[PDB]
Amino acid sequence: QVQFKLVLVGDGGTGKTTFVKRHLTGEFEKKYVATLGVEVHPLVFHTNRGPIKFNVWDTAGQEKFGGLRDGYYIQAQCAIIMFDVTSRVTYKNVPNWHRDLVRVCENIPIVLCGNKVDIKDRKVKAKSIVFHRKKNLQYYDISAKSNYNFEKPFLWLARKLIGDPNLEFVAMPALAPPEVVMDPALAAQYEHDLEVAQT
Ligand SMILES: Nc1nc2c(ncn2[C@@H]2O[C@H](COP(=O)(O)OP(=O)(O)O)[C@@H](O)[C@H]2O)c(=O)[nH]1
Ligand SMILES: [Mg+2]
Repeated sequence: QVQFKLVLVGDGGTGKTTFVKRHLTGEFEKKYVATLGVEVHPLVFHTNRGPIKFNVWDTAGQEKFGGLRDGYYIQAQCAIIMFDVTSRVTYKNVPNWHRDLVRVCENIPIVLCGNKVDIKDRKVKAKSIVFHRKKNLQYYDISAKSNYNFEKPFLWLARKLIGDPNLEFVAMPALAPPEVVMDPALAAQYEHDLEVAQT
């Protein structure tokens, strides 16, 4: 089976667990790891070159005691660093999560995700999101609760992991029905703000 360990890191409360739980089978088939304080979610996606499985390591909350232990990271093949777009301090900590990540795994492909963009009073805007630009990463706005851009980080990762740019997902995974509707107005504005920042 084509399988990658994906570690999901970032400040406590950014919505890392809410995000991974959108993938319904991934939540139903998760495996708790005694030693490590971790739940590992098998997120399978179906691409035009066959199935791929992201084994997502979600923390049990230990990041809310200080940077989790070293074994959580080892043998990761890819990563998502999350922050919260309504809390600047979580954005300020990205370089730290990245430092730890690169300290234990080297140059694994890494997607940066700004979460909770369904929330109207957004604090960390496209213009201020520059970290991915310097450290060679991919950035996406997401809203875990509305499934907004859910597939994007995993499509970009699959593209990088497999070595292929035209790779598509042939079918969407079954996702938790949205708990908020992502405001189409807000989506358009954000997409416009990103395109502008990027030029
Ligand atoms: N509005 C909004 N709230 C969210 C989103 N994702 C998570 N949350 C809320 O943020 C809080 C922290 O979520 P959690 O998944 O436990 O974060 P973690 O500590 O990084 O695992 C919870 O109250 C979630 O309901 C989102 O996309 N939008
Ligand atoms: Mg969590």
